[PDB]
Amino acid sequence: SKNVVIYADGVYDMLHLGHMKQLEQAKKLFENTTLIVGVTSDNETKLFKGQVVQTLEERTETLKHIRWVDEIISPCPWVVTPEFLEKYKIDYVAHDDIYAWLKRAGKFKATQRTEGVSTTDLIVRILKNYEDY
Amino acid sequence: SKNVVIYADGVYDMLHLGHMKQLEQAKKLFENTTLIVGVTSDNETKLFKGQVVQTLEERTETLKHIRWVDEIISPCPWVVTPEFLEKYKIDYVAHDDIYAWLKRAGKFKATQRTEGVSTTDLIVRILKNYEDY
Repeated sequence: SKNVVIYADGVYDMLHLGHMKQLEQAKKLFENTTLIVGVTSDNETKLFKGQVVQTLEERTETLKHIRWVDEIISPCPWVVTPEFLEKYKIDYVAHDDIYAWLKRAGKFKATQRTEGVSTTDLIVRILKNYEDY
Repeated sequence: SKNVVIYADGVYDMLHLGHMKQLEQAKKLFENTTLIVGVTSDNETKLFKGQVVQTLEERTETLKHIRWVDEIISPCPWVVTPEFLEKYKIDYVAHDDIYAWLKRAGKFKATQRTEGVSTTDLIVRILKNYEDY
């Protein structure tokens, strides 16, 4: 089977098991893939989505340790465009409307979120060692 | 060059860039390696070292996403023994005395800790958005 180029993007702040599982899923959409992961810039993430703890360089350096990740675009564009897919020979965008044209072009593949595994969820666990009273 | 079997162990609670860099370093001690990573049990970690947020299954499941990791022993023994090295054909233990016999046997390879990159360090960063007054 031929090699398929998958693109996934996101903030990847405080990388946790939920991100990893999602990346794994994108990487395994087909038998043979190249998973390209895009990491959103600090300025655009804060302006359009919300607060970010780690810088772009930090969020990017952590992602290179993840085994499913074959290439990283950092910073990636805030909006994915058809030109952007042509430039990187992307066959599918893996995400969890704005992606309407992606589905019309047959280039959309869904992946799932895992609740309860987040980095902040672990702090909540730490805090519960401390009875209110 | 021949394949070299490296063993590293630890708690790997709230896996962060510091762990990843250390695993990367163990994995790259030689040109061709198999990196085996041992994950300490909950009971023994809490009794002998200190508190642990994530269960053994959680800490282990996160490590399988790390690209440097070739095999995992979970739970690993709290104390590494010469029999344990013979059983898994381990050529070197990569760690950052108790390891005296390891150095006498030529089976010790040092790896470095990275300060400031820990998961708790990120919470401290979050908290500083909030002026004391």
